[PDB]
Amino acid sequence: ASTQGISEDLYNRLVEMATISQAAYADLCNIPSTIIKGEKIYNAQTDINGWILRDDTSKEIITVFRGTGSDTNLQLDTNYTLTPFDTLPQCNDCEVHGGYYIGWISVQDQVESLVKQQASQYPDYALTVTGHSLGASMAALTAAQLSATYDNVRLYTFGEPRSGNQAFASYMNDAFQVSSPETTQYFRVTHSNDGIPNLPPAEQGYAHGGVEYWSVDPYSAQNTFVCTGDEVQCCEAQGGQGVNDAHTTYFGMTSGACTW
Ligand SMILES: *[C@@H]1O[C@H](CO)[C@@H](O[C@@H]2O[C@H](CO)[C@@H](O[C@@H]3O[C@H](CO)[C@@H](O)[C@H](O[C@H]4O[C@H](CO)[C@@H](O)[C@H](O)[C@@H]4O[C@H]4O[C@H](CO)[C@@H](O)[C@H](O)[C@@H]4O)[C@@H]3O)[C@H](O)[C@H]2NC(C)=O)[C@H](O)[C@H]1NC(C)=O
Repeated sequence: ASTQGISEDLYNRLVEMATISQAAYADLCNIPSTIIKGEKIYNAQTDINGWILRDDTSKEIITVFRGTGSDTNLQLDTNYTLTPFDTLPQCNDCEVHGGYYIGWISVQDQVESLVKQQASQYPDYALTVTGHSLGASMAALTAAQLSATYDNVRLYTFGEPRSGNQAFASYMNDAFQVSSPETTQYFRVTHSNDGIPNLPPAEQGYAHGGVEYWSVDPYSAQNTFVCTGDEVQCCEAQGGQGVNDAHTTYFGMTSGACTW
């Protein structure tokens, strides 16, 4: 099921997180002045790049992951082997994208250490996780893990692949109160005919979770649909193939462009 239009406040929030996600491809160029840039999350073997950030105006600790910026990352993006989410064994029968799992395990210890330190210094701040493309699925896996320790986790993804199986989607839907858009803490943002939310195919055992926020052109609050349930609709009905122009440009911002 679907409805058309979101609040300006929600729209501006999605745009803000899309900006951070797209700036992650260029050392967080031109992000708002209200954000303090913390430690760089990095592993050389997987070439996973991200940052922990803090916004004292919105009272959030933000973890952002860069999507693919190297052939090393591409090797992760294109590994569709499902694997048990063994870092979070309380996620029963949960399996995740095998490449993104390899990325996640390479940075888990650093991510968890940084979040723990910052949350201890700022205990009433929300914990927000975000990213685009590969970074979106890194954000999904990270948010799943964090949700088991912290009660105030929010996830904003852009052009997110199917990150795992239905068990994993269901775990995430429960953890992030996805059953109503009024309560959801998981905003799965899609754009027009972006091909990447169609991959890997559901036929290989993959599923999405979250409430889908489907941005149609010309982008605006009024032209963003809210898509709920597991019927084929919205981005996943458009037949987009792979990395197309819709994938690279969310709310008019192209990955790494730095013209915002
Ligand atoms: C795509 O993603 C998926 C999911 O993330 C990856 O699949 C996992 O891959 C790992 C690594 O191969 C695999 O782990 C093996 O499990 C076996 C048990 O079933 C182990 O026997 C095996 O041990 C060998 O490799 C380890 C190093 O990886 C060594 O520590 C160990 O000593 C063993 O070493 C022998 O074999 C290796 C490999 O032939 C050889 O190099 C050594 O010299 C020695 O002969 C692994 O631990 C998991 O089973 C996979 N999970 C699933 C669900 O399939 C996959 O690897 C990703 N693709 C890429 C390219 O990274």
